[PDB]
Amino acid sequence: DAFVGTWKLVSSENFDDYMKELGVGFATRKMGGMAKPNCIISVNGDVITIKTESTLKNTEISFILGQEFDEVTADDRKVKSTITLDGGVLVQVQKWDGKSTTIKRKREDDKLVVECVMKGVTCTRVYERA
Ligand SMILES: COc1c(C)c(C)c2onc(C)c2c1C/C=C(\C)CCC(=O)O
Repeated sequence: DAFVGTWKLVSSENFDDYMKELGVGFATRKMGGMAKPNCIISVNGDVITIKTESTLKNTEISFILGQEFDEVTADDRKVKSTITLDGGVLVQVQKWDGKSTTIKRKREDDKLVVECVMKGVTCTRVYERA
């Protein structure tokens, strides 16, 4: 939709703090810190797919809005995820071991803006069309 496309990461603020707050260890945080992934968003019928591609790590989810799904995250957490569309924002929550984190994806001007929150840490990552 407004989201459909191939998106390249162009900026990131506070991602190391976000990963630390999730409990990611040094080696895995090193792999994520300077990565500049592509995010490929597609839709078919009821199913939305978000691919994340980077040199040292690829991930993929496919989901239906409002339907919980199991997810293995890039840092190897086993989480329960639910994604909804609220005011044009794709809102994802991951729940595991009594914790939660949110990942909100929105379109702003030429940007796909992704806000990631864990506790008091907020990370902002911006992608632009490849
Ligand atoms: C790049 O992918 C990685 C990697 C490589 C590492 C090590 C990671 O460790 N923890 C996480 C989480 C993580 C991610 C996904 C990034 C996000 C969900 C941020 C929002 C976005 O930009 O989609």
